[PDB]
Amino acid sequence: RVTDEEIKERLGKIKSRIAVMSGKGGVGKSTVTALLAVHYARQGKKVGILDADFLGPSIPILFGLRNARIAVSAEGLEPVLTQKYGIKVMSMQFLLPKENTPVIWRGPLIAGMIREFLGRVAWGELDHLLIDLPPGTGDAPLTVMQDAKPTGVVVVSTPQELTAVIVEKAINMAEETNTSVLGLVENMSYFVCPNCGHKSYIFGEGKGESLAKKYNIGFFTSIPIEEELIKLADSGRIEEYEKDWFE
Amino acid sequence: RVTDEEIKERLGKIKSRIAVMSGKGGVGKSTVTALLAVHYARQGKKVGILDADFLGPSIPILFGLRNARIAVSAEGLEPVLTQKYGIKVMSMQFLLPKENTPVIWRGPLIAGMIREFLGRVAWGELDHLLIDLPPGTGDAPLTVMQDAKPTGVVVVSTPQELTAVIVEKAINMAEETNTSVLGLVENMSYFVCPNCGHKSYIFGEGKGESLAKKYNIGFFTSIPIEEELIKLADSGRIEEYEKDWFE
Ligand SMILES: [Zn+2]
Repeated sequence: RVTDEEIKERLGKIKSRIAVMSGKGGVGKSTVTALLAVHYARQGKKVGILDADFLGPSIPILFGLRNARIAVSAEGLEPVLTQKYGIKVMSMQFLLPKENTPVIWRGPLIAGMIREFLGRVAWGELDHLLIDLPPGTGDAPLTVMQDAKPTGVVVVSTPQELTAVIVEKAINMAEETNTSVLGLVENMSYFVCPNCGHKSYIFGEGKGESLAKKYNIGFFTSIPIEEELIKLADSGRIEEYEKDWFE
Repeated sequence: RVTDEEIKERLGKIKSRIAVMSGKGGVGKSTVTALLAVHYARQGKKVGILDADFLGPSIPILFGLRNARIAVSAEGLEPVLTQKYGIKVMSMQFLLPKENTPVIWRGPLIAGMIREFLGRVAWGELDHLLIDLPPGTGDAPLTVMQDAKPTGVVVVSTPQELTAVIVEKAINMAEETNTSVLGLVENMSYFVCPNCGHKSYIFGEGKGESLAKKYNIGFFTSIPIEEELIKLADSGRIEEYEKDWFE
């Protein structure tokens, strides 16, 4: 039911709309979206995250949102605040609160909701809204990126699913939506040993910095492989992760 | 068109029909299937692998089968021999040989083919036939496992996607097809540093040996994380991998 003029009126209140994408794999996409959100929240900024990933609700898992209940006020759908930084969150998972396990939704029962979440949710005047797009460069992340009309785009890949085609493909999509790639994050680019500190490229060297230099992306960072990170992300305590790779 | 009496007549010629499965992820399932096949081939046994994974043709990638061409003789569909051990291989990918990139097929256009590959392919008197099932414990791997009527089942998981439910679920499926779980392989259970040799459980400790002890699985092995393995598997040279974790 929601219309463009309604979505535009809502989103306009948001100063920054950063969409996060990745190749078909999408490995680390969501975790990177939370880490980014936590980066800004910890800076004293008002952060909000929208879940648009058809393939399982990662975000609500990373933040341990088991409560997952949707409420509605005069301003619209009420987002669930994160337990530690009060980051606003909206996910498909919240539609069935009494479910203790993640449930994959249908196909068309997503495209519409994402639009309704973009315009009928009370995000408020938060200055940063991260949209966790569904993995891949297909039409799924294209429609979401269009309705969201981001103010910037961030690409998340790995030493294996990171090529100049995935990036150029993201460079096109960014223009096909009056936006642009602002950053590139290479996930699990390497592993630093906790005993002697030696570096190992388990998945190989992603050479993510080269591509960031090729198309001169304004920002680039390589997050490493860490027993802790993975351990916290799975137990839904990413907010407790005491490391900031975006700084 | 193929019928049960035709599939049974073919498979009967095969002494061992080992089906390989895993949780929704299926991470390492295929690579483990090749490593196993290479284990037997290197032992001087006649090995054959059937590709039944709806989600991308891993096997033909692991063995670098770019040629990927299907031929037909008086005995039926001719399998493609591996470049080094002459392991017979049949995959959906071989239907479109002139394609230099893997293409994901539809849904119903798979269930039928797998049956046709099980009975109209010239496997011969090979004593080991490994079926690479599609990931998960859903109906997809159920129908394949029924037509294949394996003589044994192997479960492949990781320190995160390895639970007593996935295994018990595999214990049921095995009985629902007059078969049984013969082994359990834990993939990427740990990483051994090449500098000081210290062990790290990046994805956590899978405790795969505990489960193998719980339901007393006859076989269990933990394959580690290795820069080489991954590097060879991606470049389609798993046959050159000089390590045998099944012994
Ligand atoms: Zn070390």
